[PDB]
Amino acid sequence: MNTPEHMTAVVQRYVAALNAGDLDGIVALFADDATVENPVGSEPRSGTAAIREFYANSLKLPLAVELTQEVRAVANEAAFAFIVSFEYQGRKTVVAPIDHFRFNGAGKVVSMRALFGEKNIHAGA
Amino acid sequence: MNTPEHMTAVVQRYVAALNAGDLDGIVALFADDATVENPVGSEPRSGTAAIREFYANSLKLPLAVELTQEVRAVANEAAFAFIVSFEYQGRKTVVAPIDHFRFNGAGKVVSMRALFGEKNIHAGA
Ligand SMILES: C[C@]12CCc3c(ccc4cc(O)ccc34)[C@@H]1CCC2=O
Ligand SMILES: C[C@]12CCc3c(ccc4cc(O)ccc34)[C@@H]1CCC2=O
Repeated sequence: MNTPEHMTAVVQRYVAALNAGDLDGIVALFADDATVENPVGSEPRSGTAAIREFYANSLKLPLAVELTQEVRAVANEAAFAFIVSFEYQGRKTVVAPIDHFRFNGAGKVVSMRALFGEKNIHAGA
Repeated sequence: MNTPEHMTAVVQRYVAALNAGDLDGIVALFADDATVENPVGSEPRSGTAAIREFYANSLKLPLAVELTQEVRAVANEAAFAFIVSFEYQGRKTVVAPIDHFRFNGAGKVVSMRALFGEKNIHAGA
């Protein structure tokens, strides 16, 4: 069972774990055979081990992530808009993706797809 | 192939046709075999006929559609956040979905899914 509020709670927990750099808190939100496709059009990482290495490498740089709009949640699915900022040696970068989570009966995320492209990667001078 | 610029333009075309009541301008965006699942979870309308029939009814009440954020486009896929305002019995309603379009090689829309739930429906006048 996945009510709109549980799915929203998971998204917030997710954003908070990213900010915290809590690698195990992120992975604990995924099902054992869950898939991650980040960004869309890339070979999908399947399972806990692959999911974990993916985030371990992403967390190499401290992230600052923010939800920019209400979470859309319906029928075991949720989609949200957010921003991920991080500096890279004087270079501040802001990525603006839209993620899509698919949940399972247990309330764990079974699929994650992060949709962003060159046009969503911003970052200054 | 599908460039970000194209996919983004299709979305902007879509929102315009929708604002104008331009049914055929919308049906033209899809492929002969395209599918629509609006909302996510409901039975998906397949093919131009079913898609036409679906949009013909949705348009019964003149819509005021607006893009609330930048389009996310990458690898034959695009997702965008927006609002659909209208009235029905003196009451104003604002639906805030996040759409997901998948394009074919020809640049046409083969799949569309609308993700919004009770939480994204506001009487916000
Ligand atoms: C990988 C990344 C850091 C994390 C991250 C990115 C893009 C989309 C994401 C979506 C997520 O749900 C979680 C993390 C990211 C950035 C792409 C460029 C970069 O440095
Ligand atoms: C169906 C609808 C009119 C059209 C519409 C809605 C919601 C999401 C949409 C997403 C689209 O991409 C195109 C049209 C709609 C409204 C839900 C309530 C309503 O009257």
